[PDB]
Amino acid sequence: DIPILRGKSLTTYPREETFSNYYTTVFRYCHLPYKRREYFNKCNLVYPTWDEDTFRTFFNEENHGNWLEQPEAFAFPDKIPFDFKKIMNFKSPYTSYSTNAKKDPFPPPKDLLVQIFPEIDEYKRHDYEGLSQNSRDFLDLMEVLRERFLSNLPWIYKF
Amino acid sequence: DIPILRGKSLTTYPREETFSNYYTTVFRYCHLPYKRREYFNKCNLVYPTWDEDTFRTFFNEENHGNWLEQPEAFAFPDKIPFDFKKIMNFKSPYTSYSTNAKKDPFPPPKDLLVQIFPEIDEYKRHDYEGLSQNSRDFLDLMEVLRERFLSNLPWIYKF
Repeated sequence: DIPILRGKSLTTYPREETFSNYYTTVFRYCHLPYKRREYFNKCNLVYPTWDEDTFRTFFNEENHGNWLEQPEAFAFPDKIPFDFKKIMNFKSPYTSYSTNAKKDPFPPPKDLLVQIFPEIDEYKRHDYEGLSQNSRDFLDLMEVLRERFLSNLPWIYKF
Repeated sequence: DIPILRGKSLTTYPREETFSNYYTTVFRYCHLPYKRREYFNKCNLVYPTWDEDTFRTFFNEENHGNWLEQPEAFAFPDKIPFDFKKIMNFKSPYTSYSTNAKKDPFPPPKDLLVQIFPEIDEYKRHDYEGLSQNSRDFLDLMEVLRERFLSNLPWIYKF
């Protein structure tokens, strides 16, 4: 039920032409050519699209379990075509073996993390079973978000 | 025939929707609002439209040789509605006979004057008479423009 973003309402999505006003004001602030079709209407520079058929069929490993490898592992990171991941995330798609995660000067401490949103830390010290399955998965999502948040926080303070 | 601003060619005057683009761009750049007709037509507030009768009669002072003072002298300066002059020139219409426009410490020297636009000195020593009345009157007009130009250029230079 929770919208990713809201205005005055708590469940639905904010008003369309108010967003048109938003994008108009902002692209006139940064002095850029706004065109409304090119953000509100559909482009064709889009993500992959599937059936039920191959989606269940090809991503099942046991139908292809004779193989030395299953493509779900490497070139499909979690059912994503790999360039459709990295190009849309503005990356040169040319490793298949992304190991940039250890590039972290000063990984932030969790004692600073557990200050804000500590109820999440309570929920996994609550009956972790007693919550719905999407709930604690979203909670771990939020913890990853808070980690990235504190990670990127010093430049936000810097500027 | 020559427009005060040429367009693509010398003879042609520029195109309108190009100026609509100009207004749209500069006004969303200079952060000023813009409703379109408000800069593409006559306002309600314009200079007065005259007749033939009084415009050839009230200003013809042979009709009014009777008078102690003639109307064009003070308040109709060279056939000019006076507040239409000062308010459209953004000048206070209540002082009304100001004389401080002559003030210029370091007035524009004639040497730097006669250097720029040097054909004026020529066209005076050329056929200053047997050309059009538009010719030598426009020469005097260019003398006015050049006088303003030198008299007000160093602020542009400073800025």
